[PDB]
Amino acid sequence: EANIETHGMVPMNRLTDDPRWLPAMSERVTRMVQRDRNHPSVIIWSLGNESGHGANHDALYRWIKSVDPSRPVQYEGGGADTTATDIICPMYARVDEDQPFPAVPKWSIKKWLSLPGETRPLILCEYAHAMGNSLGGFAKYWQAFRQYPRLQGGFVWDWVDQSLIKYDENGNPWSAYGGDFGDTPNDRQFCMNGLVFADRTPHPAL
Amino acid sequence: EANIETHGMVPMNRLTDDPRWLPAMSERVTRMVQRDRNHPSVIIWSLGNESGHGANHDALYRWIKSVDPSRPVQYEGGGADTTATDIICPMYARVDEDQPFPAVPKWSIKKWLSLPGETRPLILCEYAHAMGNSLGGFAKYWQAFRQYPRLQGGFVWDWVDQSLIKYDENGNPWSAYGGDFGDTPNDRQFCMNGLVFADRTPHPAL
Ligand code: NA
Ligand code: NA
Ligand code: NA
Ligand code: NA
Repeated sequence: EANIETHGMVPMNRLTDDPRWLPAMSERVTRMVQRDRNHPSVIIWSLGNESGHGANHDALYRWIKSVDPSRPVQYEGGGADTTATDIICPMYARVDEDQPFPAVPKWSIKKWLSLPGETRPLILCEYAHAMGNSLGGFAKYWQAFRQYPRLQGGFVWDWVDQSLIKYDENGNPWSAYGGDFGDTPNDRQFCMNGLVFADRTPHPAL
Repeated sequence: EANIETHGMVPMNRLTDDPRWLPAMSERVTRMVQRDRNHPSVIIWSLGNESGHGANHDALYRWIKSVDPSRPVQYEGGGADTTATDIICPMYARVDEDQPFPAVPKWSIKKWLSLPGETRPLILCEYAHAMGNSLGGFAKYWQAFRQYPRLQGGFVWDWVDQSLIKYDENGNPWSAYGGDFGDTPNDRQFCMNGLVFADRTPHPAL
C-alpha cells in the first residue's frame, strides 16, 4: 500500500483531486511498485487509504495496471467501488445491515455484490474493529464468506495495539496511549485496536 | 403461460428435449402469443411449468423474442436460470438458506443474485406455499424484496383452494379434496393451497 492518506482534509479528496499534488502522489505509488514488484508474497497493490476519490487515484491506478498487470489494484476511498479499484474493498461494511451515508454508502456486503452492474469480488480492507473487548459478531462474517463465492474474505483491524511504554515514579513500566505524553489534541485509547497487546501477548479475541 | 407441463416424466425434460414433440410444444406457445399479444396487462410470457430444460424450450424462447420483443420471457424449469429465461424465476427458493440439490440447486435468493456472471432480475414464480395454516416467514421475503433492488418480488402459491363440493346423506354440502371421488391414486389435500377458500372466503394468511 502506497504511503498516501489525507483523511484530515475537508473534503477528503481536496489534495487527491488536485493536479498540483499529482507529482507528489505519483512518486509514492511508482517508487513502491519499482521497489517491491519482484516479491511473490505481494499479490495486490493499494493506492493508499482514506483519501477520498480524486482524478489522481484514477491516473495512478492506470499507471500500475500498465506497468504491472500481474497484480490487481485496489483502493477503498470514495465509497470502495470506484473506477480506481479492481476489488470492492469497503471498511466496516456489515453482513446484513446497510449504512446509507450520503455520497459513500456502506451497503451490506451481501447486497453490495448484487447491485446492478456490479461484477467485482468483494474483500473488506478493514472489518471487525478489535478495539479492546471486541470481535462480537465475527462468526457472522465467516458464515457469509463461506456461503457467498464473491465474498472472498477481508482484513481484520488490526494486529497489534499501538501503545507505548512509560515508567512510573518507581520505574515500573506501564502501557500508555493518546494524551499520556502531553500531546494535545489527541484521540486517547483509539490507537489500541489490536488482536494482540503491544508485547505480542494475545487478547481473548484472537 | 403456455399450456405445457410434463412434471410426471422421468427425467422431467424427456419430451421437451425431444425434437418429435417440438411441433406439439410450438403450437402451445405460438397460438398463445398470437391470441394474447395485444393485451396491455400481459407483461411477461412464460413457456410453461415444470418440464425440465430441453432444446425445445430454448427454441420457443427465441421464437417469442423474435416475434414479440416487447415482453420478457421467463421459464423456471431446469433450475430457473437457464438460457430459456430472461428472469431468474425459482420456485420456493428461501431468503437466506440454500437448498443444494444435484442438477437444480435452489440457492438463497440473495446469494443467487451475486453468483459470477449472473446479471438478471430475480422474481420468484412461486413462493410462500399457502397450504392450510401457513405463510410463516412471509415478512422475511418482503424485507428482502425491499432491501435488494434486483429482488423484484414474486408470485405466492396460491390464490384459491382447489376443493370440490360433495353432499352428505342429508344433502349438506361439504368441501372435498383428493381421494373423495374414488380417484386412485391421488394426492389427498395437496390441491388446497389457497389464500382463500373455494367459495372465496379468506384464510387468515391473506
Ligand atoms: Na467466498
Ligand atoms: Na484506531
Ligand atoms: Na427490489
Ligand atoms: Na398443490
